[PDB]
Formats: sequence, structure tokens, C-alpha cells
Amino acid sequence: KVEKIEFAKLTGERARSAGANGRIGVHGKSCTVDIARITIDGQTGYGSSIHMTPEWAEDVIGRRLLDLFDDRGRLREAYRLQLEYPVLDWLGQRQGKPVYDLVSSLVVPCYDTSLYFDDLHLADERAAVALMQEEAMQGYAKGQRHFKIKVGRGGRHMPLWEGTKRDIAIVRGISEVAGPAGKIMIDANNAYNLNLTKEVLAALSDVNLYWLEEAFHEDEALYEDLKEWLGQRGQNVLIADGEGLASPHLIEWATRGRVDVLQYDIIWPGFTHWMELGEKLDAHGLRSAPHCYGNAYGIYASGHLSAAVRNFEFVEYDDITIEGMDVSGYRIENGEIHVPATPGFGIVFDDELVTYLINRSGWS
Amino acid sequence: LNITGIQSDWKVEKIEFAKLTGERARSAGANGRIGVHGKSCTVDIARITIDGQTGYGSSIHMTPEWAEDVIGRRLLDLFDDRGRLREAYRLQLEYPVLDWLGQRQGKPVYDLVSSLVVPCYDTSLYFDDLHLADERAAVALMQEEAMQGYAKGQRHFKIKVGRGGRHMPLWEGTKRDIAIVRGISEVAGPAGKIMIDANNAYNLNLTKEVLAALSDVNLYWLEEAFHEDEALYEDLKEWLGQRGQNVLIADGEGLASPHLIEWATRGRVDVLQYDIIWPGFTHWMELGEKLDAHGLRSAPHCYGNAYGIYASGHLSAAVRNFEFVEYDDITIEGMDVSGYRIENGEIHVPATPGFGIVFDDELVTYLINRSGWSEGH
Ligand SMILES: [Mg+2]
Ligand SMILES: [Mg+2]
Ligand SMILES: [Mg+2]
Ligand SMILES: [Mg+2]
Repeated sequence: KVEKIEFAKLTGERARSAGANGRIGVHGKSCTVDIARITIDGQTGYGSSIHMTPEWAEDVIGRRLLDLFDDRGRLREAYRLQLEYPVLDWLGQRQGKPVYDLVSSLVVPCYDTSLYFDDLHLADERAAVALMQEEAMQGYAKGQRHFKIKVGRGGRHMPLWEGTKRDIAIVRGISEVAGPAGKIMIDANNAYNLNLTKEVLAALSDVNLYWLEEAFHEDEALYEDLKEWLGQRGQNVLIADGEGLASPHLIEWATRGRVDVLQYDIIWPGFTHWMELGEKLDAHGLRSAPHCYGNAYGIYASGHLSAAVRNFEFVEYDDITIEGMDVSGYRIENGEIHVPATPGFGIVFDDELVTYLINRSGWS
Repeated sequence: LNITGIQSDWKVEKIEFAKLTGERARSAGANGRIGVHGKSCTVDIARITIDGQTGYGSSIHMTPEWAEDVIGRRLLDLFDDRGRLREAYRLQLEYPVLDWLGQRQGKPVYDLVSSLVVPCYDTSLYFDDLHLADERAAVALMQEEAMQGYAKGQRHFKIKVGRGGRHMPLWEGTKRDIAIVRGISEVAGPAGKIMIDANNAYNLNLTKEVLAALSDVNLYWLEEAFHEDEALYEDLKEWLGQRGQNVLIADGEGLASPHLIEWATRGRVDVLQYDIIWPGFTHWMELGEKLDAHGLRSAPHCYGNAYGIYASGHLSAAVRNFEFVEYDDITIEGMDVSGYRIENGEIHVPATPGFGIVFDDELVTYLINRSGWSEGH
């Protein structure tokens, strides 16, 4: 039986302040994670929690844990967003198993997602390249080998042609810092159209472009055309899409071969959702790369999830430090994240700090 | 609607389905995102029989098996406690049913839901110039197309732009967009409201470039510059304000953002363009009232379905901030729309029963029996 439910926001910081992206402004350095602490049968479990009010909590207390689940042992829709993470943790805690085992040493590819438009104050290309190269080198030093570069400078934040030229310079530049083995992804946050996309792609013929992410809002006809154009020129770049307010027909479009990599968020729709979705995508030969940005907890959940998903691509990694949330069990090495074999999600929350924050700025 | 006159005795006796075919006056070319649209048109139509009387209208998402389950239900059963057509029946039967009510009461639909004269615009200016290498030849052709509309009474024009997104190189395509828009503006004169529709082929900066290049022109609205985004539209609106450039932002056709109306109430989007067939007429009656309550404008999308033009006309009586009927000149066999006429940029809607469209009973019977289907007796 669910006995108690506690809630708290935890705070910390990104290792380096994130600049603008193709569509909006500076993302900054401050980070937060909403967490719930559940208690079932005397033992506590921790995890990401969203869409949960004290009123909502009131109406769950006393419900049999068994009642939270589906026939197929799949946490029920109504509970996922608010409790799927604390529950999974609590399960792992009780059975002393890591969630990836509950859902099956674990080693997962990851990439550095922290390369935003950090060069907008610079008139000189070389200064801008050196700056972005240096940011990439910073990730390399921490064990990153793969890099997702924000592009679309010309969409909103710089003049069109100038920003596009700058996009192409930064990506090449970073291509050189990374090495031949380094996978480069580019993410335009919808700031291109099809012909801009082709211009940028053609200019990057020599670069180890692994995938193109959100070039423009997903469109079956445009992506069909783009895949053909790419095929005709022998340029091997995957089409990635799916974060945010996605087209309701996106999965369908992927099954027809217009999109290769699906990027639904690791918190919304979340973990339980991704497990079922992951199965569907494997069956179609489609790839899974759960989006994660703005929530540090998501990085580590994505890690565990790869166990449940054959065609899992990468963990999306942003170097973040949240007070009270010990993630030292995880290590970055050679373009991969090593998930600890410890109980639950392998994350060690400081019970005292959380208890304080629960009283001060949360509820129970 | 006033449903007090409906007798409990009145039942759905028969539902029949046919596809009507026809042609637009001029073949439509590509738009910013896809290829040639062509000249061929169709309209899926149902004929419903209730209490021995028939009504006709657009019908989608209806199978024989669906209709089989409606036969024998009372007309009253199709309505809410609020006198609203139930959601489950709207796409399949709202048009046949509204037409029927009009036939029974001897009233046009606009009277049921309230000489009706509604602004319209000519939507037929597609990328018809893509075979012309020369910009001057392209401008001349597009002007010619606008004047064909003008000769038939159109005064306001919606111009497809976004040539550089896919079909032409980016820079050349955008130069061409601008020249085309100026050219048509010239032809339409000061009274002409000019609309531009990018079909999502621009980004924010391309949009700004085009708008600045067209500061001169009488631009009434900018439609689907890029896929709706609150942040980008907030920026665009503020940018237009500083320039004193009075152009409305229009969006909402196709698979729209679920938050679009929310963004509109916060002032990022001015004109809402949900389609006249899906989500449909009943939906629009309720939505229009909501948009009016927020001081927002309604311009139901209609393209690919001629029937929707006439529906849009009658809907206008139910919506205070109704902008325009989106007009495409189409002839559908067996669908007599001669009660309607275009004069001085307005569509005149007939005061005749139902939607005022006279279907060829015999032709429709033939199509129903040859290629369509029938349920009931
Ligand atoms: Mg992205
Ligand atoms: Mg997308
Ligand atoms: Mg449109
Ligand atoms: Mg739109």
C-alpha cells in the first residue's frame, strides 16, 4: 500500500551556461528537478514527478501498490507522469535490483548536447569557431566523443545568410576538434526550410553527420523529398524528430520511412510510455532517442531505458549538478555513460536535504 | 439551432452516399510544400431521408456500417440537451441534417443558426509560374490569373508564396514571391485586400525580409509563414508594431498546434483557420462564439472541397468576426450552385431552403447506385 507522498523541487546548475537556440533565447545555467518521495511498506523511493498536486496526492494514499499497475504489470496511465519514477525506484530498492534489470554491466552511448548559440556576441568567425571548438573540447575532456550542435542561427537571431554561413563554420570547426570517430548531430530547432536544409547539408558533405534533428516542423512530403535527395547524393544522415508538440502522425510517417529516429521526451510522455513505444519501434526497424533537456533526472532514466529498447540510440547528455542528488554512480567514458548496478535508478538522494526542502518549499 | 419543431415521430429512414466529381476553372499549381494540385475536384455527399423528405450535404468518415447503425433513430436523438448536434454525428451527417432542417422549415441555414452578403477572396493563385524562367513573364502570368478572378467579381486575392522553400532556389524563389505579390497588388488596386500564404515554407527572418520588401502593398494577412510557434509569432507581432506595418497573422489549417487558440488569446495570432469540413460546421458555430468573445477573427479554411465554400457563407451569420469565404471557382457535376453569385468581392448567398444548393436527384441516384451505397428504405 502507498503510505505517504512527499514533494520537493531540487535546484542546481548546468556546468556551462547555455545560449540561445534557433527559436528562442538564452537558456542559462540555473537547473531544477521536481522530485517525489513515496513510501510503501515502510521503504522510500525517489524520482522525477510532474503534474502532481497535494490534492492529487490525497487521493492516492492508501491505495494498494498492486492497484497502481496494469494487467501486464504496466503502471496505469493515470499514475505515470506523477509517480512512475518514484515507483520504479522503490521497486528496485525493494528487490535490490537496478531498474534496467527490472525492465530488461550496462553501458550506453551518449552525446554532448550543450553546444548552443554561444557565439552570438562575436563578429569574427574564427573567434566564434574557437569558442565553440573550446566548448566541444570541454566535453571531450569529460569523456564525450559525440556532439549535437545547435544550428539555425539565421532563423531568428542573426541575418539569414550570415547566420547560415556561421552555422556551417561552427559545425566544420567542431568536426575538427572531435576527431574522425566523433559523431556529429545538428539540431535546427525548426529554424530551416527544406532548401536551407539542403544547402547546409551539401556544405557539410565531408563531415561525420550522424543525424539531422528538427530541421523544420515535421512534414511527410518534405522529409520524403529530403530522404530522396540525400540518397541520390549518397549522403548518409538520419532524420530525427519528435520532441515538443509533435505531429500526431509522426510515428506513421516514420513507419513509411520518412523519419528514422523518434525523440519523444523521457519525462513526458515518460518512462513507462517509452517502454511500450520502444517495442513498437523496434518491430518497425525504427530507432529510439529519447529527448532530454531541462531535467537532469531524465539523463539517467534514459540510461536505464536502453535495456528495454533494442534500437536505442543515445542518452542526450547535459553536464548538470543538482544539490541533494548524488549521481556519482554514473561515469562518462569514451562516448558512453556507464550506469551503476546499484538498486533502483542508482541515484542517491540526500534524505536530509530533501526532507528540509519538502517542508520549506514542498508538501506531503 | 431551434429544435422545438422536431417531432419525435421523425426518424432517419435512409442514408445514401456518393462521390460527385468536377473541375476547377483553372488548374492549380504547386504551393510552398507540395506539387501541382491539378484541375480535378470531388465532393463526397450524403443524401439523408427523414419523414419522407431528403437533405443533401458533405459527408466524411462515414461507412455503410456506420450508417446502418443510425437508420431508425429519431432525429431528436442526434441532438444534445443544448440543442447541439452530437459530436458523434457531425462529420458524417451535420450537412445533410442542416440542409434537411432548412428544407423542412423552408428556411436557409443562415436563418436557422443566426439578403446575406459575405466577403470572399480568390484563393486560386498557386505557383503557376514555375515553368517561366523570367521574373517578368512570371509576374505577367500571375497578374493574368488575378484578372481572370477579377472578371468574375473577385476583388480580394490570396497569393501562394514560399517558392524558395522547395520548388525554386531559396534566394531566387523569394525574390520571385515578392515580385509576384507586388504585381498582383498593382492589378487588384487600392480596394483589393491581398493575403499571402507560405504553407510553412518560410522561417522568421525570411518572413521579415518578405514583409519589409512589401511595406508598400495592401497586405491584409500573412498565413502560415511557418508552423505556428508562440515565441516566433510574439517576435513577429512586436516587429510589425515597431514598423507600423498592419498585417494580421493567420493560422490553424491542417494538423494545428493544440495550443493555437491559447496563443491567439494572448495576442500572437489574429485569424483562426480551422477547416469548414473538419472539424466542421457545428464545431465552428461553437468555436466562432468563443473567438468572438476574445475579439479574435474567424476565417474557416476551405480547399479541396467545393461544398465548403457555400457552407462557409451560411456560417458567417453565426459568427460576428467572420472574415472571408475562401473561394475556389469549381464546377461539380450535379451540384447546382447558381443561387450563389460573386459581385464586388462578395458572395451573395440565396435565401432559399437549406444550403440553397440544388442537387441533381437523378444523377446522384445514379452515382449512389453505380459507385456509392445505400442504407435504409
Ligand atoms: Mg532538439
Ligand atoms: Mg519536430
Ligand atoms: Mg493556407
Ligand atoms: Mg499552421
